[PDB]
Amino acid sequence: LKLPRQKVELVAPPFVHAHEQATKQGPKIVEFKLTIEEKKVVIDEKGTTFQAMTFNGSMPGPLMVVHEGDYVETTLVNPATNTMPHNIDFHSATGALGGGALTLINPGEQVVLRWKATKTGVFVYHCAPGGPMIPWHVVSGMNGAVMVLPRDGLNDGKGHALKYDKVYYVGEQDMYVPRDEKGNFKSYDSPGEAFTDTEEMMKKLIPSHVVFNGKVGALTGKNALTANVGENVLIVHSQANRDSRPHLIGGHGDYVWETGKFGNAPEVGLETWFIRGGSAGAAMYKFMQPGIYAYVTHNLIEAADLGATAHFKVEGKWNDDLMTQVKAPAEIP
Amino acid sequence: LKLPRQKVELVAPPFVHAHEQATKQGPKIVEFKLTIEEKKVVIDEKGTTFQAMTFNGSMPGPLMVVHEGDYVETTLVNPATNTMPHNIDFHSATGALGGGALTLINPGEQVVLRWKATKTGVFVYHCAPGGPMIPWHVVSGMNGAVMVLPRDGLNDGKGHALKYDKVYYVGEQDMYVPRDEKGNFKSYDSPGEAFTDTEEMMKKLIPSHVVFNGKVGALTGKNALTANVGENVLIVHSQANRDSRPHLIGGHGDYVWETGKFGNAPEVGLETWFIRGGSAGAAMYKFMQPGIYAYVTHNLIEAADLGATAHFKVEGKWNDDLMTQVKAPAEIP
Amino acid sequence: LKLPRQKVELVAPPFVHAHEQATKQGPKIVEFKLTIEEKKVVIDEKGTTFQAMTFNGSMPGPLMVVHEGDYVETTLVNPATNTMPHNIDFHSATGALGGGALTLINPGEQVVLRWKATKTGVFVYHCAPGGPMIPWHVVSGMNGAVMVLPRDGLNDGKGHALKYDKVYYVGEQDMYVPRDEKGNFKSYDSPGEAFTDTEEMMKKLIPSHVVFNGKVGALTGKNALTANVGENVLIVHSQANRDSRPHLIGGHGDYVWETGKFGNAPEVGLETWFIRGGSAGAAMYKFMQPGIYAYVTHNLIEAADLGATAHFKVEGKWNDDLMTQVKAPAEIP
Ligand SMILES: OC[C@H]1O[C@](O)(CO)[C@@H](O)[C@@H]1O
Ligand SMILES: OC[C@H]1O[C@](O)(CO)[C@@H](O)[C@@H]1O
Ligand SMILES: OC[C@H]1O[C@](O)(CO)[C@@H](O)[C@@H]1O
Ligand SMILES: [Cu+2]
Ligand SMILES: [Cu+2]
Ligand SMILES: [Cu+2]
Ligand SMILES: [Cu+2]
Ligand SMILES: [Cu+2]
Ligand SMILES: [Cu+2]
Repeated sequence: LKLPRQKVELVAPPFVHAHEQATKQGPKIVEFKLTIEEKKVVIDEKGTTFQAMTFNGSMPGPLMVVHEGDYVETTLVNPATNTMPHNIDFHSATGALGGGALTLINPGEQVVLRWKATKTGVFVYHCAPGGPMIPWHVVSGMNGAVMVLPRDGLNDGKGHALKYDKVYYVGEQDMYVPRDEKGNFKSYDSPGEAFTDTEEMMKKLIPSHVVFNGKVGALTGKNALTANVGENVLIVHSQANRDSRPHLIGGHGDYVWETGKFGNAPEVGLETWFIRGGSAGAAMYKFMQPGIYAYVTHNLIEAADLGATAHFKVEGKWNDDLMTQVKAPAEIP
Repeated sequence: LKLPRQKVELVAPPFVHAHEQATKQGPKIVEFKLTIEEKKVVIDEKGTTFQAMTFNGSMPGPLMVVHEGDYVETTLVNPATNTMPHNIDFHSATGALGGGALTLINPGEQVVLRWKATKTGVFVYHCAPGGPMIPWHVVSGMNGAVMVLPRDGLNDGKGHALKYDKVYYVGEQDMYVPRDEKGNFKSYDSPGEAFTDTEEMMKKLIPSHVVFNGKVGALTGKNALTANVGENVLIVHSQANRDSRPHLIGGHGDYVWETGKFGNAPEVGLETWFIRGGSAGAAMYKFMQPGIYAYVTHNLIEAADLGATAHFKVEGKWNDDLMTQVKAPAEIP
Repeated sequence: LKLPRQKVELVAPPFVHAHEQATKQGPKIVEFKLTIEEKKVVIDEKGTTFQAMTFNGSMPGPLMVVHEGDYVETTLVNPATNTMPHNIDFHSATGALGGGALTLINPGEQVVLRWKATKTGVFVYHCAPGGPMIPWHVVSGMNGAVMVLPRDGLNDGKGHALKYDKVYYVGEQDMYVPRDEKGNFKSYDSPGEAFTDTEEMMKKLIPSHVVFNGKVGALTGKNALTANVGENVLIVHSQANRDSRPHLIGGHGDYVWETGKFGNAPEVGLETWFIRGGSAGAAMYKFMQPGIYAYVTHNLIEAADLGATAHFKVEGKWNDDLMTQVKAPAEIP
C-alpha cells in the first residue's frame, strides 16, 4: 500500500487530538499506538478502588480521528508488566471480528493491524479476548472510540455544513464492584483476584458505578468541560456494554446522530438521546447562555447517585429573552 | 417584554387543557401556575402507600401546551404545608439548568420564571433541587411535560397536515417502594422518613411499581381513555427517569415522534416505540376498530405485573375486512 | 372474501419459508397453521431445564412472510396434550387486541383468525391470555414474528431496490429460571408448578438466560448461520418482552430498520442497532470478508455469559485492502 503516512499524537479524554473536519487530503495511512495498562485506580470520592484495564492508561481509551477512506494502522502493545492477553476490535472495521482475531497479544508482545475506514461515524473500539473474558475486559475499562469523518466534514442532511468549534469525548463506563457482607465495596490485589466476584455481579446486570472519564466527578471542577456562548460543541458519547441516555441540562442536542453514523442525517432539537450499548453517538450544540450545565445520562439515579454527571462551565452574556427570573423567590401573598 | 398575556387553566392528566393546533396568533406570554403538593397516596389495588411529591397534586404533573416562540411564564408555588425545597427544570427551555437554577423555593415561597419556547416538541419538566435530591424528587412524582406546537400545527414531513381530534397525556412513573423482612411494602410517615430506604432501593435500579397517571389501573374502568372509529388520537408519553416502550395493543403508531421533537418528521406504522428516560415522545393513531385496547409499555412484566397498563374503550362499527374470526373455537377434528 | 388461497409450509427458525420479495401477485388469503406445544426443554450447555411454551415447537415461533394487502388466515391449534389456555396476538393486525380477543382456546380446541396485512415491516406475534398470564406465556417462549413485504420488495428510500440473497430470523428470548438456596437452577414438573417461583423472579426484571433460537449456542457449530462474500443477508431480530441491541461483530448493518417498519427508510452503516422490547427489526449486510462472525446483543455480559451469541461462518476470499495484519504478534523491541 503506497500511500503517505501520518502519525497522530493521541491525547487523553475528554480532549481529542487535533484534526481537520473538511480536508483536501486524500487517503493516507494514519498511524496510532495504543499501549495497554492494567492498573488499580480510585473510582469515587469515597476512595473505592477498582481493577482497571485500559488502552493508553485512560478510561475511556483515547478518541482516534480519521477520514473516510483512510487506512488506520494501529500498533497495539501489551507490555510484560501486564498479566493477561489482550486484543483490539474496531466497530469501524470490516473483518476478523473487527480486528480482534488478528490482534491477540500476550504480555511482552505487540501487533500491527491496519483497517480501511469505509464507514463514517463514531464507533466503539474495545478488547475482546474470547468467551467470558470479552465482557470482563470491556467493563474493566478496555474500550474507547474512533471517529471517521467525511472528507467534506459534517452536514445537516439538507446541504449545509455543520462545523464544530470544539469536540469532547465522553466515555461512559458501567462498573461492577462487589460488596462485602457488611456492605462495603471490596478491594482486590489483581484483576485475576477480582474476577470471580466481579463476574458473579456482572451477570446480575446492575452496575455499582456509572462514570464518565473513569471516575465520579472526573469532568467537574478544574476538569469541567468548557465553552463560550456562540460556540458549537460536538459531544461524542460512547458506551461499549450498556445503554445510556445523554442529556445536556439547560441545553439541547441541536444536531444529533444517536446511532452515530454520518451517512444518516442528524435529528434536530432533541432533549435526550440514546446511546445503544456497544456504540458511539454524537450531538452538537451551540451554546446560547452562560453558566453551569450538567451533562448526564438521564437515568437520574445513575447520574446523581452512581457517578454519571459531567459539567460544562460556559462564559458569555446572559440572554434575558431566552430565560429570565421575572420575580425572585418571595413569600406567597 | 410587551406582548399580550394569556392565562391557561391547567387540567389534570390524562386530559389536556384546550388549545389550538395551527394558530393565527403571534407570540404571547402564556401564564401557568403550578402548586407543589407533597402527599401520601395509594399506588396499587392492594393499598400500598407511597410518599409522593407532585406539581398540582397529580402524577404526572399537568401537560402545558404552547406554540413556538411563545414565552412561558410559570408561577411556581411551594406552600408552607410542604417540608422540602423544590424547583422546576424545563427540558424545553434554554439556560440555568432548564430553570432549576432560578426557581429553588423553600416552603412558604413562590417564584416566577419565564422562558422562550424556541424548540418544538413534547418535553419533560421536573424538579431538580440538587445532588441526590434530584432523582429522589423525580421518582417521587415531581415530573410532567410541556408541548410546544408549530404555529402551523403538526405535519407528516411530506407537506401534509396532521390534525388530532383529541390528545391524551400518559405520564409513566417508576416507583421504588421498599419491603420489610417478611416481604410486605413499607409505609412511611413523611417523605423524609422514606428517604433512606427509598434511596437504597433506587440505586439498585429496579422499580417496585411502574404506573401510568400515578396508580395501578388509573387509566382503566370509568377512567379508560376513549375514542371512536375514525378519530385521530395523539398520545403524549413521558418518562423523566427511565426508559419505556409504548405499544397500543390492537393498533399502531401511525405517526410517531419517539424522540418527541417536531422539527423531525414522524416515523410511520410502528408497532412499539421507545421513550428514552428523561424525555417525552408522541404517537398519533386513527382508530379503525371498536372495542377495548390496552396501551402498555411492552415489557409485559412491567405492564401486567408492575402497573403499566391503560385501556382505551373505542366505539364504532367492526370492520370484518381488517379482521375476522373465520371459525370460532371448536374441538380439533 | 373471494380471493385465491395459498398454503404456506412453515419452517423452523432461523430459516424462513420460501417467498417472493417483489411479486406480481395481487392479494391472496395466505393460510398458516400454528400448533401450540408446552414442553420441558434444555436451555444451556450445563443441562438447565426450562418449562417452555411454544408455537409449532420452536423458540421463537416460525417467521410468517406475506405481502402488503394479503389476508393472513391462521389456524391456531391447542392440542388436548397441553394444560393451559392460549391465544395469539399479531402486532401486524388491527383490532381485537391484535387477534388475542378472538383466539382464546382451551386444550382440545382450535380457532381460525384472519387479518388484513395493512402495515409493512417485521412484527412480533405472541400469546396473551390475559392479566399476569400475558408476560408469563411470552417469556416462556410463546412469541414469534411475521414479515409483511411491500409488493415491490424492499427499497433504500432513495428509489433503489434492496434485494436479499437470504434471510434469517433470530428470535431472542429472555428467560427467568429461579435458583435454589445453594444457587443451582431449579427444575419443575409442569409449567403450572414453575409459575410461582418464575413470576417472583420475573418481577425483579433480570433474566437468568438470554438466548437466540431457544438455547445457549443454538446458532453455532453445525447450526452456525452461513453466507458467502458478496451475499446480502437480511437478519430479522425480534424480542417480545425486553430490549436488545444487535451487532454483527466484524460487520455492520448496511441498511437497518431498527423499529422494523418498511414505510420508513432504513438507516445506513450502523455498528449496533436497537430492538425495542415488543418489536421486531431488520438489518441487511453484504458480506465482504470470509471467516467467523459473531452476532450478538451488545450487552456483552448477556452475549457471552447469559447466552446471546450466534455465529456466521462465511466463505470467500480475504480482502487485504479492507483489513490486514501488517505485523504478526512479536516481542516488543
Ligand atoms: O447527512 C447525511 C444525509 O444527507 C444526504 O446526503 C442529503 O440529504 C443524505 O443522502 C444522507 O442520508
Ligand atoms: O415534519 C418535519 C420535517 O418536515 C420537513 O419540514 C419537510 O420534509 C423537514 O424539513 C422536517 O424535518
Ligand atoms: O423506504 C421507504 C421510504 O422511501 C420513500 O418512499 C422515498 O423516500 C419514503 O416515502 C419512505 O419513507
Ligand atoms: Cu483486554
Ligand atoms: Cu463490540
Ligand atoms: Cu421537588
Ligand atoms: Cu432533566
Ligand atoms: Cu399461551
Ligand atoms: Cu404485544
